[PDB]
Amino acid sequence: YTPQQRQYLESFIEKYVDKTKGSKQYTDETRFAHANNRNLSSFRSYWKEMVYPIIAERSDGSRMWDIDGNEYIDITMGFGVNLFGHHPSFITQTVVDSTHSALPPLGPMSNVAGEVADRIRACTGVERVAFYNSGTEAVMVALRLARAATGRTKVVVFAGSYHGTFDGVLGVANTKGGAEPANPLAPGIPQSFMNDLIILHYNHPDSLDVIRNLGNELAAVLVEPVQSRRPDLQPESFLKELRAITQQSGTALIMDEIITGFRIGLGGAQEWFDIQADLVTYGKIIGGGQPLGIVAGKAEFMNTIDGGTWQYGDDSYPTDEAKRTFVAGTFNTHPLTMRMSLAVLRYLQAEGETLYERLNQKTTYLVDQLNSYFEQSQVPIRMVQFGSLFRFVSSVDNDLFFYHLNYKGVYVWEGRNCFLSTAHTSDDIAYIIQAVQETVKDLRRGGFI
Amino acid sequence: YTPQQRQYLESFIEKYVDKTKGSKQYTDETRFAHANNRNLSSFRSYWKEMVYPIIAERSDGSRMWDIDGNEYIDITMGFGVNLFGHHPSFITQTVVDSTHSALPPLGPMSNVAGEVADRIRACTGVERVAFYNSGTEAVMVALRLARAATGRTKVVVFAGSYHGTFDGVLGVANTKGGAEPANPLAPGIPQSFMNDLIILHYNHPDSLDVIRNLGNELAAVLVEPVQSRRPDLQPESFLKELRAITQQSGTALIMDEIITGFRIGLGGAQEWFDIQADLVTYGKIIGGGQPLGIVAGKAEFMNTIDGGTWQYGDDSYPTDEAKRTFVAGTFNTHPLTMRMSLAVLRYLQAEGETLYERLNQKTTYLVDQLNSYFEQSQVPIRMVQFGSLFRFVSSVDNDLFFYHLNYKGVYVWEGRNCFLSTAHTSDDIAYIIQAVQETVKDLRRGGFI
Ligand SMILES: *Cc1c(COP(=O)(O)O)cnc(C)c1O
Ligand SMILES: *Cc1c(COP(=O)(O)O)cnc(C)c1O
Repeated sequence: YTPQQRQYLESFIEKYVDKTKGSKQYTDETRFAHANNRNLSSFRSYWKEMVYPIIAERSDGSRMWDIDGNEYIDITMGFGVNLFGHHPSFITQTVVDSTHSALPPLGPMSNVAGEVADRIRACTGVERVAFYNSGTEAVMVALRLARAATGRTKVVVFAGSYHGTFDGVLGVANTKGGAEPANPLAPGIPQSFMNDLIILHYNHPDSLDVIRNLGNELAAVLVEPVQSRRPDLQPESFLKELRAITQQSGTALIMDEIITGFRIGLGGAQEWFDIQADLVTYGKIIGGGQPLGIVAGKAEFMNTIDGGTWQYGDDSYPTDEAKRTFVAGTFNTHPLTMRMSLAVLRYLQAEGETLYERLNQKTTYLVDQLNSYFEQSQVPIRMVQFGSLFRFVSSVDNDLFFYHLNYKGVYVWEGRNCFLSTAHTSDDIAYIIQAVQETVKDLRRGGFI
Repeated sequence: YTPQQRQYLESFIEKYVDKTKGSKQYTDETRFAHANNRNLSSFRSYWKEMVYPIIAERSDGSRMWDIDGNEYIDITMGFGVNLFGHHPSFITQTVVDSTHSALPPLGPMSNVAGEVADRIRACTGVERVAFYNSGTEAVMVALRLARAATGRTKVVVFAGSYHGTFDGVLGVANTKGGAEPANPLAPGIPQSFMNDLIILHYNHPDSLDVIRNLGNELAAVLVEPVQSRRPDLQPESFLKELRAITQQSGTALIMDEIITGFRIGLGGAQEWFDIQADLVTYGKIIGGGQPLGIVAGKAEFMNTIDGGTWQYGDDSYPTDEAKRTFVAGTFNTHPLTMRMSLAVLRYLQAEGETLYERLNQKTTYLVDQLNSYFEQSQVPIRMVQFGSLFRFVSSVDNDLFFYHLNYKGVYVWEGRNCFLSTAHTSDDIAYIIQAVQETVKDLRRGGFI
């Protein structure tokens, strides 16, 4: 740092820590007892004094309040969960109803999950629907179903995708590239968990050749249709060709829609690109704020959950029993979660396409205004977008930029996926725009352009 | 079947189906759209007309009502989640509080997880606590932490244990026993996920020899201290030796307390056997009815989550950073879940040891009564027990026996782990005994002894 930059940083740190001193003290006091990876976010030794997560006390609509009483316009929105803002009326009413109703328990099967599955079919075109406890679990199950249905083991995923924390997806590409096995992402992940994993470049044509030439050996291609980390990469022709290749080879095309599902539109990315996957994973929005992961798709693959359907009154039996895999789960189809998922689906189906048109348009406005400002002021920042997911792209110190946004009342978690919600008003969008402009001005004054 | 047995079975199926015809119809009408392995429970082609799960509509205390309006004394209790029965007052109050408080959102870190971790440390003696979304996730993380801390890969589990649905624990012992690699439990689980897994006999003294002769090669021994499947096997000496062995070899002892934790007593199986593991997994009870899985244990192993603890005001830093692994999770430390967990811990800590003494004594009474009845009536059935967990062991057709119990209004899920709760009354226990005795008398009269 130049002296001018050092002087600015020291003054900013003092004001930042004073504003969020309670989050700092809570983090330091609980760090040992409560082990959490997020207590390392953007750690650097020379500014370790402002390296701590923001601790929340309250939320409502587009707003979050921290334990220092600071108010934020929230563009984290529960990592993408809170499409409708915090505590939408129909979610709150669902919880209120559950306190008065002698809610059925875990143990017996759910009396609501059937209608949830029906409405997911109506919204998305999937054939069969299964319920688990996180997006991570849903991805793990989806891979198992593809392998069980096909009798194969090898799976392709794309570099820069995120698919949860199942060890079988936690790899990085081989030194030699191609169809060679992955290496572990981190300590504690054994090489054996990488032997059936292949990581390829997304939207590189030669990846389509590797997959084509791998052919009948691949149990699945697992794709994040729009990768959250690069919202602007929307490779329709790559995805359509991937669909044609895997269909011909009998390989499961698994689309990870844990973010794009129920966000870009009611039918998710499948509907946006008009591509029907074999298996899809859903999560985040679809639980209504409750934890949820879903695997859904074509019977040819989903039959490995129950061995396939059959009827009463005849001699039918599960015809896919020889390919049925092992699945389970204590908290599957939780009674409150199923009622919240039902409330989300009821609301989305009643509100119709205009909900998404208005929300996507509101995000396009935010992205367009900021990109014009960056161009007008010659700032090396750019907004990228897919629907109501958006991100900042910059060569300025990203960590320093986001500390300013958070300081100015715009809450951005460390992973930096940003979302608008149906609860974000015109006033809120203007506030975000102003906070970004003041941040550019401040960093310019500090010598950080 | 003899004609006596055949006619009895035909009559039983007719009355069973008539009593639960709504659950049959709901299962039939939702089977395709809602894919769920539990729909295959106790399938046999010759009695398929009564093959369907019970669909629940209501619950309260020790009771559950199905969608036909039939009332049950529930001894499934959420697969062991519901230590206090359904809707204990302090849990309902937590849900009520959450609807009028503007709960903090997902996104920012939790303002309550510190106290939850502190109380778990006070209850169990663990040093550090981390929160994930299912017991399955907790076990998967715990294995990763042990592998990261030790730099080793191979893990021992014991046959007949259950540790969730992470593919890395879903194996059967090698056809040659001993220290050979496991094989997949089911289709869809690749052999690569088995190569770092070893499956040994539980409580056989030679299993400790095989572990001994493996030396420093094991990242961990994962043990279900009492296996849910065999509650009577409580091998204290075997566990004490297993602790001493792994301690000397620097191998992680991971105790899976997802069932025994907070059930046998406040400190779990660790407190019952007076053994301190390196890592422990909790789940089920500790979420208060919300989904939850926890990995906790000694800093030497838990430090792989955040790199180890540090302080503001000095030059300290994460000192285990080279061994830090990868963990994440959208729904970690969910605001409602953390508050329910806090409510469970506060209630347990206030109520004290007599809560467990009464509940364990109640279960012992039920077990002793039934075993006395079986002995006096010369019936080949026995009860086994660990605390408030109990199971039936019988050479009589188990599925037929349990169809009778369910028909008589005692709810037993297909997995047959049974539980009492603090809500089971004197009337409830007597009705459970009566249902079992009538079941034996009906079966004897039908020719099934
Ligand atoms: C968040 C996410 C996951 C993992 O979901 P969890 O519920 O956090 O396990 C997987 N895939 C994608 C695309 C996601 O955005
Ligand atoms: C239920 C259970 C698990 C898995 O827990 P889920 O929350 O269902 O994933 C793991 N281990 C043991 C001992 C259990 O009883």
